Amino acid sequence: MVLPHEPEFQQAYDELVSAVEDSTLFKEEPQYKKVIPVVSIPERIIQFRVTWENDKGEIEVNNGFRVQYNSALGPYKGGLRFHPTVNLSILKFLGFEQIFKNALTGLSMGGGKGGSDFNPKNRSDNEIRRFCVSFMRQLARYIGPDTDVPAGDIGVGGREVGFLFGAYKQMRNNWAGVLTGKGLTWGGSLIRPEATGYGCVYYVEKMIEKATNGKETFKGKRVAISGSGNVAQYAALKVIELGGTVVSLSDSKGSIISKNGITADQVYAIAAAKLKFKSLEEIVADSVQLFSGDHSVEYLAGVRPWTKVGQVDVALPSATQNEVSGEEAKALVDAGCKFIAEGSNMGSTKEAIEVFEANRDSNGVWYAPGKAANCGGVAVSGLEMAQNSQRVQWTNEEVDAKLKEIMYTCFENCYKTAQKYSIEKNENGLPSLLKGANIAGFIKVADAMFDQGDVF
Amino acid sequence: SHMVLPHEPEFQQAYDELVSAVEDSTLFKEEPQYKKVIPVVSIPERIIQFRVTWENDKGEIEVNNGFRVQYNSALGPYKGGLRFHPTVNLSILKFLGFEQIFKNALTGLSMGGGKGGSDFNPKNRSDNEIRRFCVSFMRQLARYIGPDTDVPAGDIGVGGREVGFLFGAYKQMRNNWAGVLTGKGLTWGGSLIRPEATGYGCVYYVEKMIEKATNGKETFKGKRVAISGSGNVAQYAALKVIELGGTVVSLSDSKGSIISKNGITADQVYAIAAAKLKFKSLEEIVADSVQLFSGDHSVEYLAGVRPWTKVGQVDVALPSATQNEVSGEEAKALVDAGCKFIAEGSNMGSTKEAIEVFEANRDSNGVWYAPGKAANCGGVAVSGLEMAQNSQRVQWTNEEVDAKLKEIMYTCFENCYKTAQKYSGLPSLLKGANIAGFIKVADAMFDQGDVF
Amino acid sequence: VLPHEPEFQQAYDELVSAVEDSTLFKEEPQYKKVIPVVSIPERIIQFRVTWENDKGEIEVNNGFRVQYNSALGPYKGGLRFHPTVNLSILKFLGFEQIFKNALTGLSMGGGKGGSDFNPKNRSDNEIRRFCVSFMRQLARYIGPDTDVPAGDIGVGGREVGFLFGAYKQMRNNWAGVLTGKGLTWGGSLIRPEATGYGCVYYVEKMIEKATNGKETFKGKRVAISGSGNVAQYAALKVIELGGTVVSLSDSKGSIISKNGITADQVYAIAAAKLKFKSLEEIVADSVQLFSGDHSVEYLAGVRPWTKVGQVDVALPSATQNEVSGEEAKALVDAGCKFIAEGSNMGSTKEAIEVFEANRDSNGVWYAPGKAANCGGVAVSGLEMAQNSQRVQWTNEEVDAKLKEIMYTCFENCYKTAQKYSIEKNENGLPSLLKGANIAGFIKVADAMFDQGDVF
Amino acid sequence: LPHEPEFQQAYDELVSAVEDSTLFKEEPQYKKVIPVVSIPERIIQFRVTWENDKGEIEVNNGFRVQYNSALGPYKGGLRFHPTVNLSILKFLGFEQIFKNALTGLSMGGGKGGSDFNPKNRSDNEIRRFCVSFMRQLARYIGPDTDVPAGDIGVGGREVGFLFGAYKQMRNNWAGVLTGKGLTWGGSLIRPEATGYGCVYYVEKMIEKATNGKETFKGKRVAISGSGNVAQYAALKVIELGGTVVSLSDSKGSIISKNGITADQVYAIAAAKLKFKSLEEIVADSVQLFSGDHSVEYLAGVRPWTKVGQVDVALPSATQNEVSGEEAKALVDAGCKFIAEGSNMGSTKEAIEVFEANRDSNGVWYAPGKAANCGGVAVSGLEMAQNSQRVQWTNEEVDAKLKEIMYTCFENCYKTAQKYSILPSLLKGANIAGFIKVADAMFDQGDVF
Ligand SMILES: NC(=O)C1=CN([C@@H]2O[C@H](COP(=O)(O)OP(=O)(O)OC[C@H]3O[C@@H](n4cnc5c(N)ncnc54)[C@H](OP(=O)(O)O)[C@@H]3O)[C@@H](O)[C@H]2O)C=CC1
Ligand SMILES: NC(=O)C1=CN([C@@H]2O[C@H](COP(=O)(O)OP(=O)(O)OC[C@H]3O[C@@H](n4cnc5c(N)ncnc54)[C@H](OP(=O)(O)O)[C@@H]3O)[C@@H](O)[C@H]2O)C=CC1
Ligand SMILES: NC(=O)C1=CN([C@@H]2O[C@H](COP(=O)(O)OP(=O)(O)OC[C@H]3O[C@@H](n4cnc5c(N)ncnc54)[C@H](OP(=O)(O)O)[C@@H]3O)[C@@H](O)[C@H]2O)C=CC1
Ligand SMILES: NC(=O)C1=CN([C@@H]2O[C@H](COP(=O)(O)OP(=O)(O)OC[C@H]3O[C@@H](n4cnc5c(N)ncnc54)[C@H](OP(=O)(O)O)[C@@H]3O)[C@@H](O)[C@H]2O)C=CC1
Ligand SMILES: O=C(O)CCC(=O)C(=O)O
Ligand SMILES: O=C(O)CCC(=O)C(=O)O
Ligand SMILES: O=C(O)CCC(=O)C(=O)O
Ligand SMILES: O=C(O)CCC(=O)C(=O)O
Repeated sequence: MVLPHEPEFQQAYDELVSAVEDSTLFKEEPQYKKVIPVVSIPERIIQFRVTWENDKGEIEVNNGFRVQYNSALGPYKGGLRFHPTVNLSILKFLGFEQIFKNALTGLSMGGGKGGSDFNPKNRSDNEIRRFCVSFMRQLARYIGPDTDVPAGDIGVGGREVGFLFGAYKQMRNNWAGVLTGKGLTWGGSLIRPEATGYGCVYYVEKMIEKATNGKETFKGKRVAISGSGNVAQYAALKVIELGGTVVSLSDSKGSIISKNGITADQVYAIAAAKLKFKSLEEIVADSVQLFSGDHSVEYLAGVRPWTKVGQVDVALPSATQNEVSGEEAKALVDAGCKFIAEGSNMGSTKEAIEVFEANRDSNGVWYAPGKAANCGGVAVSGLEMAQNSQRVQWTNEEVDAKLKEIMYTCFENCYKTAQKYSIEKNENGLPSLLKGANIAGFIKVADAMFDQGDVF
Repeated sequence: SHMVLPHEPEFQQAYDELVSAVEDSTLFKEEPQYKKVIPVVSIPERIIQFRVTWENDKGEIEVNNGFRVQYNSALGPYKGGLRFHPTVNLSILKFLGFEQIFKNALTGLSMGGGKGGSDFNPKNRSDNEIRRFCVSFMRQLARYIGPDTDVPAGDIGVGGREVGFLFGAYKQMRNNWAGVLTGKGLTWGGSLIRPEATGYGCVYYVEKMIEKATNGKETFKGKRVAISGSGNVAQYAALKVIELGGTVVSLSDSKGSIISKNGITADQVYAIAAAKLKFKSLEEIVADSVQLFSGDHSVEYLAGVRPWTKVGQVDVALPSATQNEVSGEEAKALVDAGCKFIAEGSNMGSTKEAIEVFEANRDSNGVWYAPGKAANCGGVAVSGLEMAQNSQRVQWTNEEVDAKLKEIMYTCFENCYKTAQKYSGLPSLLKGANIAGFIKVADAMFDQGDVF
Repeated sequence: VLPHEPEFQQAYDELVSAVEDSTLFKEEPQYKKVIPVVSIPERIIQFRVTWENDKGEIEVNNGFRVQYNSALGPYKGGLRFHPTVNLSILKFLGFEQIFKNALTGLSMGGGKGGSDFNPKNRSDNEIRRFCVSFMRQLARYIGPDTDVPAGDIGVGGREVGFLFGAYKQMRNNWAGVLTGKGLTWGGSLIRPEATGYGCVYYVEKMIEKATNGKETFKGKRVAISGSGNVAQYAALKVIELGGTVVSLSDSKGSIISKNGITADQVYAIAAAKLKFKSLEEIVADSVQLFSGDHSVEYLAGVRPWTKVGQVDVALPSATQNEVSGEEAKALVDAGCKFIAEGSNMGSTKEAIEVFEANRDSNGVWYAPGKAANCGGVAVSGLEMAQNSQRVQWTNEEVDAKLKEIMYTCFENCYKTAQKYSIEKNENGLPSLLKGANIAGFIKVADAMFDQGDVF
Repeated sequence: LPHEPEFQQAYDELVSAVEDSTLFKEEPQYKKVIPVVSIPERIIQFRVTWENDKGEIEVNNGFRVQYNSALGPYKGGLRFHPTVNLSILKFLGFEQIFKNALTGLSMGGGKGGSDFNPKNRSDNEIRRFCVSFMRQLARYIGPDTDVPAGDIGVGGREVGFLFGAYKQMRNNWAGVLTGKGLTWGGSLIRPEATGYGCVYYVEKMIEKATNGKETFKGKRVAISGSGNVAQYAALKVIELGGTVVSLSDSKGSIISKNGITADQVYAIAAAKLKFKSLEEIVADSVQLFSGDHSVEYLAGVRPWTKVGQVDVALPSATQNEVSGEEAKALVDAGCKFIAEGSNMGSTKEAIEVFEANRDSNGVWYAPGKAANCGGVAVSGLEMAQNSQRVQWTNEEVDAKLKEIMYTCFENCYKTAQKYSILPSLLKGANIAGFIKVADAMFDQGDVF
């Protein structure tokens, strides 16, 4: 009646809260009970009209948001999303996620997220540029390299980051790390494109190693991936590089499934075309030869790939929120899936997580939440901030190694934390990475909040 | 693409009222360019939400949500009050700021549209808790306001005490002394008619309404006036009605109404004001002052009831409490009781149904409704006069501010009347106010490139 | 351990004892909470001021700005360039300024600043370099809505001009950041005369109330100390009103006459003091003006109070602690019935004790500086109003506003002293000291409570 | 000028160290510097209004002295103690200028604090005060302007409350303060920094004085105070094989002969966090301070005279905590090495005694601005980590601290020798810092 209905935010909130209460944490230190109703209310939200001009010279209006959620661990850090579904609820769920994700990267980065209900698809680069300019001119006053460092997300990539950076510099007359994901010649980092997907696959590497005592790797594993964006493209490429077989990709209109695995050239063509806002249907149509040989793929319109891949070992939802239903989760378990890790933010529904966790101690089915598995993107963003602040640019190998080490440490932190605060430690079984990640992030943020007087 | 925007019923009510007043006129046909403005002006230029953390008297941590909606800055810096009330959310404050744009436009002063507040509840709370909350609030807010950017003021739950605490917090954070807020204390930049402003202005507007409706043959002399609420607006509306020879037949608050038949007296309003400063109920106020409410000026307290149906024959109604406090049925009850003049002291005091009833009785039973964005604009007008006094480094006399308020209210009535007639018995002041304010704001937005 | 600050403690004790010896804390005890808050300045700024003299050598001085209280408005106060300047003196001055400004009825906070830099007998080039250095250290912390300084001892129109230029060069803004500005770049017309004219207007109202309009300044002997802006224009107003100015003084000696100092003598003193001349040197340089029927006796190293015989009015207009208890007794014995400070805290506690002890018996009426000399800051506030309105008022308009401000101040002192007196003598003069202190304190304290500065 | 005895003490010490040398004769331009550098660039005093747990209004004085910024942004701690006044903070900031100069880092001089007393006060009252203080102060500091830190009465808890207040007012997350928590931008050796650095400096002192024939091995070391400086100086002395014969606090001293143990220091630290006296801590943990490692508590007395034969003395408590009589008592007790963990720990009389016995009895005195510069050095290393957006390992920071302290020792020795007439480490440190700061002031046009 008073508070507005914000279901996605409430979903993320409930996931974290139920992970924290279902543990020994409040018993061992009840002071943490004070923290939940404070950290969950954002330090600041900024909504603004974004007025711009389309190619016909008509006036267009969209809503722009920047949610600066938590700054205990550092300046606000988070991506920007341009998608017609964007509202305060979605951005609140994303920023709440981001707080504890950033806590898991071990770098000094606060939580935030922003975007607009602007729809960039099938739009000219001129219209995108005008909207980014107007948007950043509305936002510039409230961000800065020590205050709030946005980046990309759905609908926001290198092109959009470039337009935004230029607009910011024209308004504020500063050249600094006000954004991450910048171009390599004007302050970018080398592994930032690959970061999220590579990090997800590294995290699943460590998962597999722990689950099989080093007896299995990504070697010969069937991997079902959703989405076809930055996360999905580079997760697929790393799975291919590590000897797995990528059996699926998807987008907003359908899925593509193969049985022998998607090839790297196919991912490259998909990436190039997705830059041009092509559907997977249109790309399998445009490159008939490339998607028809021994590496042919079947395009299934209107369907998510989880049920359409048969036996599968690993599942990497890498598209959007709530893209794995309870039904799809049960189907994955029945199809032999033993590793599910979100490259997307809150990719799994509450029901999917219930299924995965209920199959954990019995079928060895191991689920890792996005705030742990996909934190490589913000991790390498923070590394870009480090390079910018140091006025240096690191090599490919240096950033990749730091990314690998950050992902592995995050896995170990999830595992050991889940063990430390488990109510009944079922030995010969796998501890909850969900609970582990949520509790580790919460403890770090809450300790810092106490220290700084944000809670008492 | 579906159901993205959050549910904001109060904002949509204000929006629909203004839009339907603008569409049902010759305005879009005579100049269709105005059609471009509705979807731009209706999206606020800027909104700021912030956590307000404070400490209660036990040393416990309390958390509330704070908002400042800076809606439109075409005609001047953002101008609007602050509301501390447990119902506060983005929707209510958006409706209030959207209203405020065109209200401020009707005052003829250079004032943009805005509004703010928090779901903090000050009722029965110590002045220490109020002070701590105001400090935390203003510390989160100051960075975004200024005497040339955004000049907040009071509203429900925010009066002189809260404005003072907020001003102190602002001065400590920003190290400047200026008209960053209106409704300030007289010794540190306030104006003399600002407390009285809203109710006095409502009564002045209804003065001009009655004069036009009766060709100067009737005044407030001997009129039965039903007022709701017992706050700043209602108190001073009642006092002005008394001074003008009317009989105030009712007041109310969140728990019940009080009704009289000889009229409420000025001493009764003074006692109610003093007691409401300490968060007393009207029930408790008639209990605590038995002598004052029992003679020929006795009052009956009706718990849980609004005064509209409980007053018998009534000539004028001044809802001066909150939004949506006059139902369609209560509007019919007023019409049946002979009510011919209705002017909102509160913001959006009438439901859409009540406005439909009054307008449907306009040409036939001569029932004349005036919306809040016209009638209660005296408060923000005298706020702007406070801003002018601050900018000039002067303080005006009682009569100077009272006269400027009077002329602004009368000019507002004349503008509503002429505009209602120009784009169409008694003309609809609802349409008049909405269209006049809309035209002024939209011309300024066109001139400044906010719309093209 | 608190540092020794005698001048500040003097002003503090004066105000505190005026408020305690009244019905005030009985009528509203909440005010007791305000004394230990308001008496600690909101902010103090100390800074090194490095400059270059005419030989091209580096000189170093201390610069201060004490921003004491901002409840009633932005910090308002003058700047003093004098070698005795330290934090203690400026704290007393800014503390004074709080309640003085409160009495002017304008929106003005309390503050004061300056430097131990000594401008006497120094070239205009050295003064310009020092003003530039000083204002560049200070500008970051002042502004037309934050802190509006002006002149004082050692700082006049020339120094205000250099300061305004340096500020405009650093901050790139043209606004009322200072008062006492030149007429062509944002100044006001009565500001030079303001303090002395207002002091004499206050004594006008004093005489009127004390004698039921039967006496005026007509035919009164008036002893003035000092020879600066306050003293010059107080003397000119006394002359214009038909009185006889029997003395002036400076840091080296006094000048005494028996027919009264003339306006032309005052003009010459002003012109020569602009060039840092002593009274000895000015009576030597203009022998023609100081030798006829208007001859003058120069007494080196002496204050004029004991050296004038019978005198009716005394206007100390030079510096702090310039009337000792002995000089107060001498003035009482010489028949003085009106004493009003043109300088800030001109009288020692002993002198005030003498005057107050003779109030109800000999009708001897003392008015403190925070009431009597508030005309200067009042017209400075009017300069701020003119700048804010982008208008400049006529001579007569500002002079009239000054007169009404001074009269309002006297009436407030009188009525406030009577309202809260525990002397309760039907007959007798009420304490203007207590009146001014209590009225100013009440206004400032109410504002502090409203704004949450005290709770 | 107002009476400022502590500032004048520090000023006179530095000036007499510089004048009693060949410096002004070799290059007389330095004569212009003393009356400039000794006047602080800027001082900010402000009322700090706060609210106690009873809801009553409390008022205190807050100061920030930004003394000299030639070598970098102002760097200095914050002291909450009822004795705080402008004189004390001026003495500390004047010291800090040349201390920072000796650390070889880009750090100006400054110091601040309040007469607020944190003793026996609830964490809520401390948080409210820190909030009021930092909200009054933030406008004048910044990661490139003035980076405060802790001192007496201000530790990790207070640094946390202050950092929160600053971030809430200025909306920036950066290295505006040092001594921050490890999880929000802190450094790994910062707690240990000052005492560890003092002990490393005395390592090099002993080494130079005996040509490497002696170390801290088997030496009697008398420590005063029981705060951060004293705690970690004691821990480093223990780790290096010395015997800690004493500690002290504001109420009395504790003395033993078998050496203070690490567990005892840990308990003292935990209890001092709750504002317990040494009397109360030896009472509350009788087992830990009465067994084979028992300790004798002498109330109201400084430990220097109550420890018998002693080799090293580390005053680690406050200013003017070693009198001339106590200096003679230490010399007679066989002390040959004295290094101040506190700022201006020794009185003029104690320093005169030590220097007068230097060339004859080989007693070596090192001033605090050289010996205790490890704390501000690791503060600067925290600043470097923040600016780089990195956090270093324990070993990395410990090694950088060690090398900085050793470099400072060599600079003291070499500079004392270059301009003299065992060399005086006092004059060495003072002259090295003065030369660096003065050259920088000349270059930037602060002196001409
Ligand atoms: N980019 C980064 O660095 C980071 C991204 N993430 C998370 O990964 C997920 C995707 O990121 P990213 O690769 O950058 O996004 P992209 O814009 O690169 O692509 C997103 C993919 O998801 C699909 N998709 C988008 N919207 C919907 C929808 N409403 N319903 C169904 N499918 C949809 C898109 O299909 P189509 O192309 O047809 O529109 C596209 O295939 C998000 O949850 C994001 O927050 C997490 C960490 C960092
Ligand atoms: N103050 C001003 O200058 C201006 C005010 N207004 C409008 O006037 C109306 C009230 O103004 P104001 O006098 O300042 O407010 P006040 O706080 O002084 O009092 C408001 C009155 O309305 C009653 N009331 C408040 N909320 C509710 C509710 N949710 N349900 C039922 N009754 C309620 C209150 O009852 P109770 O005392 O029991 O809480 C109180 O009597 C608002 O619509 C405001 O926006 C318009 C122009 C300017
Ligand atoms: N100027 C203004 O607008 C205001 C001034 N006042 C107060 O009035 C007094 C003087 O003001 P103003 O006329 O403008 O100042 P000026 O600089 O114009 O002159 C001050 C006069 O007092 C003499 N004098 C100054 N200091 C001392 C001293 N320490 N000991 C002895 N004699 C001294 C000077 O003598 P000489 O120069 O010949 O050596 C000079 O004649 C001060 O107390 C000031 O605070 C109050 C209100 C406003
Ligand atoms: N902290 C740092 O990094 C650095 C510190 N220093 C200097 O070291 C000294 C202490 O620092 P720190 O350890 O952090 O402070 P702490 O507040 O942690 O403790 C200081 C110790 O000295 C005692 N003490 C404090 N004041 C007095 C006094 N007036 N008279 C006698 N004994 C007293 C205290 O006793 P009790 O607890 O009972 O009050 C406590 O045992 C200061 O002079 C400081 O300037 C120098 C370089 C850096
Ligand atoms: O790079 C960042 O700022 C965060 C990346 C991102 O979009 C996320 O973690 O959700
Ligand atoms: O600005 C003011 O005077 C209060 C504004 C307000 O709430 C109104 O006019 O309805
Ligand atoms: O003009 C001002 O700002 C103050 C004038 C002055 O010198 C004083 O009142 O002390
Ligand atoms: O460590 C710091 O940064 C402040 C300096 C200090 O406390 C000291 O060395 O005395």
